[PDB]
Amino acid sequence: AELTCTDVSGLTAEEIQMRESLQYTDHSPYPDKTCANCQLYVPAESPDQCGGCQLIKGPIHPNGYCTSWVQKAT
Ligand code: SF4
Repeated sequence: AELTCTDVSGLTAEEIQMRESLQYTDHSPYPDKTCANCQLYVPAESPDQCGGCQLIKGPIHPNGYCTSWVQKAT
């Protein structure tokens, strides 16, 4: 199975609510906007693990997205 980053069981209800507010998804709807090209992403320690985010808590997929995506590209 591919890497999934939707296990929110270590988060508080309020932290989950923020993630939902921002429409976090593992599968970005946009070809050109993913967590991996967002300024707030923190890459994983292995490509076989989820990364993280400075803005929302919990596991974060590099192919994912939320509506607060902050462009890296100059
Ligand atoms: S701010 Fe949103 S798009 Fe950027 S890394 Fe975090 S979850 Fe992904």
